[PDB]
Amino acid sequence: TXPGVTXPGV
Amino acid sequence: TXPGVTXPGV
Amino acid sequence: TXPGVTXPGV
Amino acid sequence: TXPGVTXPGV
DNA sequence: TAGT
DNA sequence: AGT
DNA sequence: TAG
DNA sequence: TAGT
DNA sequence: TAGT
DNA sequence: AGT
DNA sequence: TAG
DNA sequence: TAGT
Repeated sequence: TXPGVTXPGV
Repeated sequence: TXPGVTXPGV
Repeated sequence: TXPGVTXPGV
Repeated sequence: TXPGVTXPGV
């Protein structure tokens, strides 16, 4: 996720 | 930092 | 730091 | 001393 | 007293 | 002086 | 009473 | 935010 | 450096 | 850590 | 070469 | 599978 907590997605 | 981006500190 | 130049940390 | 713990002296 |  |  |  |  |  |  |  |  995020970053942070990529995306999703990418 | 955070986490993220601990604290600081700890 | 150190001392000298505490820790880090403490 | 040092610095630290200048020189001495200077 | 000097002088990180 | 030495996130 | 930092050295 | 810390602790010679 | 410690510490999602 | 966060199909 | 995250912060 | 993915991409601070």
